[PDB]
Amino acid sequence: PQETLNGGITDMLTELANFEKNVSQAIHKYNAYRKAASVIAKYPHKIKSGAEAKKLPGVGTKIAEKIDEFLATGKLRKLEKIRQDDTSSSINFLTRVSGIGPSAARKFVDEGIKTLEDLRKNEDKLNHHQRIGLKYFGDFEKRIPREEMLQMQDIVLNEVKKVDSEYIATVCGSFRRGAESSGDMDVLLTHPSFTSESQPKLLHQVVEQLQKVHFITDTLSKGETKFMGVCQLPSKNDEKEYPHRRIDIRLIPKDQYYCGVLYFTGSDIFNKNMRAHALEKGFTINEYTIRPLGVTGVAGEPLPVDSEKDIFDYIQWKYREPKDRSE
DNA sequence: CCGACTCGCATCAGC
DNA sequence: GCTGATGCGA
DNA sequence: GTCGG
Ligand code: NA
Ligand code: NA
Ligand code: NA
Repeated sequence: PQETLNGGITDMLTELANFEKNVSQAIHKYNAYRKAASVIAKYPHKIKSGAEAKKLPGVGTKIAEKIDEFLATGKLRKLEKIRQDDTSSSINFLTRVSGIGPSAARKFVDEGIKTLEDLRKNEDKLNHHQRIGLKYFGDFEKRIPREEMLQMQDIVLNEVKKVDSEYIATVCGSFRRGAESSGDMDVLLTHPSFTSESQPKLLHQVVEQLQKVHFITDTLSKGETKFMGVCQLPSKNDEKEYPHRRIDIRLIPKDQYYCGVLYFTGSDIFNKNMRAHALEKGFTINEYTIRPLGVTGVAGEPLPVDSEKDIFDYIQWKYREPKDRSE
């Protein structure tokens, strides 16, 4: 459903969602507007009235009205007022820097810090994460074309294997489902030396390696199971430098790896469909395990999982390739 | 009418 | 010092 | 803001 179809309504709503998250700090209002704006992007019909829209799941009365004012006039008075509000402007913008959330942004704008220049004038009051968000502001808002991701995947599989032949790594996310474009790289790692009933240097030895070969240029966080940081593909000595990109590497107990792979892969709507369908078939699925729901509602022990396919067998579902996992 | 709408890591509040 | 809260991102 | 117990 193209941008000309019902794009104007959707940008409105998303603009409204941003301000609820960034200025009002009303995360559920943020997720509301988003939810409305998303189902609206599904509807294959240039919407003609708020009434029409209200028939959808997630469009309530108040949004129906906003669409009504949008449709009649071309704009929403609330947005325009918000659009040219100084503090709201600067607050909403500053959150675009990774590491600055609405609380930090609101604090910066309190003491006059409103623009990247202001941030740059004040490395002092920026934690480590925020400086990397500043540093890579432009690079981080860029998407990653699939061939770059495919290239990045080469480096990650090669060096991980080179650290140990026992590691298992899967780039998940949209990419794994076939998407011609991604916004970050989501690596799921595991070893046979790591069960849920069990070493605390398994992730550091892969992180280190990828810094030795100068793939990982920066670090936002690293612990015993999650690394978040920056990487960038090597340039041609003549051809321009690639933009730095965000990467996440996550260590998972091998007895839960294929559970996490499915979850960190499958689309949102797919994942609900399956945890909708798993319950009616008597099992419960979270990111970690699959447990059988006993008669009176009580979940039992987690059952073996050793493939993605396995989990479909438990719930009586044909395995679906990640490419066909849109919903 | 009224509550619902996950978690590992950095960092701060408080002891 | 250490525990727990809160922010952030995802 | 929206849904629903
Ligand atoms: Na952001
Ligand atoms: Na941010
Ligand atoms: Na933010």
